Amino acid sequence: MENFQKVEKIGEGTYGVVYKARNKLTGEVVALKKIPSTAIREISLLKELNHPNIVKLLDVIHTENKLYLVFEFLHQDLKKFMDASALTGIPLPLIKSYLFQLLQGLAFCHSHRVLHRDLKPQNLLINTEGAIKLADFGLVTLWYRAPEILLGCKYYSTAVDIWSLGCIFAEMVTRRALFPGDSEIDQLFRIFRTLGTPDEVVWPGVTSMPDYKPSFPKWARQDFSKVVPPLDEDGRSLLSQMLHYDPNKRISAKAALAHPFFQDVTKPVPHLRL
Ligand SMILES: NC1=NC(=O)C(C2CCNC(=O)C3=NC(Br)=C[C@H]32)=N1
Repeated sequence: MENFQKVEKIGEGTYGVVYKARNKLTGEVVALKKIPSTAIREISLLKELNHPNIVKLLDVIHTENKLYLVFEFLHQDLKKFMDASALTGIPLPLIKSYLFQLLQGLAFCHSHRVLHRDLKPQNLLINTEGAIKLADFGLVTLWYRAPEILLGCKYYSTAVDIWSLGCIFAEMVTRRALFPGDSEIDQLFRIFRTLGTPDEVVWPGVTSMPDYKPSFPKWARQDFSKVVPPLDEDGRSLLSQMLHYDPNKRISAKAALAHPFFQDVTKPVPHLRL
């Protein structure tokens, strides 16, 4: 630990604060996160989870009741990049490359029985080479929370990550959060108001979910062409499948990678102001 120089606070992760540091010895620039014995094994399983689209966990330093996670340093996160392009908009070719990379990253996690659980623009990091990576794997914002989680599902699947990514995809396209809920019920009702209140017809077993209530107002599904205009039909087709109420009907990361939408995917480079 005495081997690091805090450079500046580059944010506050969900489980602790994150700083930019200079390895006092090797001089390398990294990201330090100031954070049970089960979670110590837990996060050591992460050290082996390496992929081009997953922020590298360089090291773990457990010391005097303080847990420190050393990560590879990426200057910008997606939330900050979306604000900076909020007037012009991220070019579609770039939106497509990012989604593709993230789906590749998710596909890798999910094939290893690892879920993210808390995907959001803030935990997605980008670099000048046009790459995007997943950061902050869960072990206050509900905008990207899948409906089965909101309805009390304790043993939810990897599909929750597809839901969250579908929400981020739609946000990159419209430059407005899809379902900006301010409460558990506001979030759920915002989803219901747009995709229609779920029932036994579209989601078998929903009415048996822990927090489901027959008293939920019954809204109808809205025109989907009104949800993410002016996204093309290939993209709208893919988003609709990522936003399916039924977690087992929801498109998988691997399968998503085979959708015609990525037929012309490329790897353009952003224009960051670091
Ligand atoms: N919420 C977050 N949980 C995290 O672990 C991070 C990191 C760590 C990965 N490496 C970096 O360089 C980072 N840059 C920025 Br910005 C944030 C982060 N954020």
